[PDB]
Amino acid sequence: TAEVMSHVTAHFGKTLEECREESGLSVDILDEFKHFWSDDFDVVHRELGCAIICMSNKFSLMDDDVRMHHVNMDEYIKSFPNGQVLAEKMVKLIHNCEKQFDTETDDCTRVVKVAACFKEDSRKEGIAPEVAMVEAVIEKY
Ligand SMILES: CCCCC/C=C\C=C\CCCCCCCO
Ligand SMILES: [Mg+2]
Ligand SMILES: [Mg+2]
Ligand SMILES: [Mg+2]
Repeated sequence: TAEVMSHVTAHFGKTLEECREESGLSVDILDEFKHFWSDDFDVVHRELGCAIICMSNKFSLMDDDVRMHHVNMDEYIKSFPNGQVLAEKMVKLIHNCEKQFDTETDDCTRVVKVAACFKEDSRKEGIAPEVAMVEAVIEKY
């Protein structure tokens, strides 16, 4: 659900600032991670793929093939209030998007394509949160 997705986003997003230098993700590309969910943000830059890699690796959320670690992602989602209702669905969506971009050889570009797929399928499945919702949860943990 959208509230669980806003807790995952708010928490995950905390690692954005420490990942900027190494990914090249200028503040003019993405200022706050929460804006990932805006209608006016295009999830397209290779730099943001590189940043998502950096962020993920902080929480062990990707495996050594630079794809989602399913078990660690399940446990991470379940660590939020009401996480059990999202954990299976979100792992399924990400992994279906992963399958669509398996032929992309550049890991950064691949990850940003997967992320744009995941945003669109989240919107489609009615689990994409509003930016206001992520902001409402930003001070937690
Ligand atoms: C992965 C943490 C989830 C945070 C939710 C909001 C936005 C981020 C979506 C990241 C897309 C999934 C990246 C890993 C799949 C690429 O192989
Ligand atoms: Mg770099
Ligand atoms: Mg709107
Ligand atoms: Mg690792």
